[PDB]
Amino acid sequence: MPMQMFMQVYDEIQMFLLEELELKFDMDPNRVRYLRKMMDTTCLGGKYNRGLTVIDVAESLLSLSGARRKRVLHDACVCGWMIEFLQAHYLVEDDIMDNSHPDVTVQCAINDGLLLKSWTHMMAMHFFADRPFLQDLLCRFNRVDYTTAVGQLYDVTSMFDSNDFAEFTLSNYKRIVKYKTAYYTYLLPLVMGLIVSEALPTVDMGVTEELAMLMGEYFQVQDDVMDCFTPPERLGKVGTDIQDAKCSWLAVTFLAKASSAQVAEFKANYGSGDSEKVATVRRLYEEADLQGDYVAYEAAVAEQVKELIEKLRLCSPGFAASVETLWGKT
Amino acid sequence: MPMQMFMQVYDEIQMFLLEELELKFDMDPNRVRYLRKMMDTTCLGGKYNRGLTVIDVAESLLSLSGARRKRVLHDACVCGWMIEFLQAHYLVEDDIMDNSHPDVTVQCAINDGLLLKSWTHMMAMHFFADRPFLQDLLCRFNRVDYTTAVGQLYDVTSMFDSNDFAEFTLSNYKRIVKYKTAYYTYLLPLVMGLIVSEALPTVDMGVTEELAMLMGEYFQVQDDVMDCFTPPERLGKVGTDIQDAKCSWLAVTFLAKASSAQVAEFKANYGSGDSEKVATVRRLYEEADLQGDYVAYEAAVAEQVKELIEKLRLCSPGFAASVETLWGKT
Ligand code: NA
Ligand code: NA
Repeated sequence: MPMQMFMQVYDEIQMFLLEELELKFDMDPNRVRYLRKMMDTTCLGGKYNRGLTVIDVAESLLSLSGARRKRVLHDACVCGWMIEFLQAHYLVEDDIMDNSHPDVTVQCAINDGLLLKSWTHMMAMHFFADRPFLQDLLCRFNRVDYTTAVGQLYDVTSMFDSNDFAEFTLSNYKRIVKYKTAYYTYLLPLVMGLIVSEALPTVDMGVTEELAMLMGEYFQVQDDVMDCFTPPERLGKVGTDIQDAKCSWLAVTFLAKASSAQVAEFKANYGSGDSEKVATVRRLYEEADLQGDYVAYEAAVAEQVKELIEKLRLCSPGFAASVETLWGKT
Repeated sequence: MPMQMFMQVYDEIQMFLLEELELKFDMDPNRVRYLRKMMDTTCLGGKYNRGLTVIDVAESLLSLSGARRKRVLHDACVCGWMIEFLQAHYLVEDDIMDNSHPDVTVQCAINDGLLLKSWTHMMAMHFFADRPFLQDLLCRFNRVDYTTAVGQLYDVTSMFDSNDFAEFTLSNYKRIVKYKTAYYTYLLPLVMGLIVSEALPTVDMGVTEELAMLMGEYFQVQDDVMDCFTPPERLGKVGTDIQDAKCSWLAVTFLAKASSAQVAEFKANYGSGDSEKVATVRRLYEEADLQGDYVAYEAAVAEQVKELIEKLRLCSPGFAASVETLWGKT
């Protein structure tokens, strides 16, 4: 029922957006169909974990506070699609960076990026035009989107000096994860589920914010290890962090426990496309027992997670229910 | 006094934004300075016509409706910087399209584009946190930004079929100008000057919208002709519309009055980098007396402009004052 509902509201949002273009923005049918396909292609086909989390939070809060039900849930669905569309926007932006007379496909990818983000505003202004929370929703949403762009800057410049391994530390790794991933993937759906459920000021936000960061950290450490050690046809992509000299959990953990000569061997081989240099890096990570340390690190985070939901439940018990479901996904 | 005031508020907005990053988003000094320079580089150095227009409207409405003065004017200044930053955002987006291992400059240009847009939200949420109009301001602003991205799509795809000269018509040329340029360059500063001056529901918006479109059309026709006929060191750039096969005023006007063989000669030579093909196009435009028709066309638009402000003044006389100043710039 959650997914079947989420997908129906998608059709509803899509038809409003495309009818709006045709009726209020003078769009020809050829371009409407082109945008219907681009929307389908960029917004559909993931797991919808961010979007469904809004619904899950919402349903858990109408069970522990008729017509308010179906409206809060519909609101929840539109909120989840705002996050999915924002996610679509970020993935188009990432594609432009690596994909490369006016190049009309790059022009259209830029244009797609702008439209996907504006669509989050358009669907909110329409479907929440009459809700008292529209303005708070907008600001919290805009602020989390800013946070993400700030975290993208931290990430993309982690190996340089904005006009290098000094920023390859664990606290900075956590800064990158917090801003680039945790705020919009974990905190934002939780917060939107509370906004549409009217229950915003009823929760310890500090513990909530703390839990979102920790879950994103757990998720990203596993992600970093799989990028390096899960082979492509099992990972789903070609893992590229070593070539791209990412500030990954493996890299910052290796630097803390490597010998001087090893660090020199790591520094000489990192950030290179050459297959033996990447293999040398994997060899070093292996010999440092990083996949051993991976298990322990996640365990400790899980304990902080498995224990931090309980504070949250002392004053907001239904919230804590969905936060555990979100955590079970991670 | 307007510009001296506009520039002071810039310093005020910049320091809030950069202190916010340092204090609330964990930013290191090296990156703060990097972003201070990027902001300076992208937002400063134009003519500030959009931004000052907000001030001009505001001052004209406190003269025909002490403490409300200096606050409405400050609000006006922040509104003008929102539009200048949005303009900065669009120019970075355009640069990415033509400017072209992870390419860190293209990554940073994408990132710059996102930050410039988020900054318009951040400065509004801060400086207007307590104004009753924040939510209306946001929505009208978001909607005009959507309009612009819709007009960019119209523009970039005017010579193809989104998955060709049929869309080279005058009504479609006006659609492109309306969405891509007029709404954010002419209508948006007028509307924001009214919002901060509380005078929104006091004006005939239809005549206002009609005037903004017409002024943008006037401005863009002149722009199109200069792109083709003003030599570079006098224009400021290398005019490129013929190579880029733009749906320009010259092109759609030439197609209406060319002979069959000429249209074939135009169609064979348009959208090419080769210098003689571009010269052949300029030769055709010349022999069709397009710079003759240019003068008459602008004259007729000017008459529609020079006459449409008067309707507006019958019910909103102070508004009409600034609209004439904006028109005098064009
Ligand atoms: Na998701
Ligand atoms: Na301007």
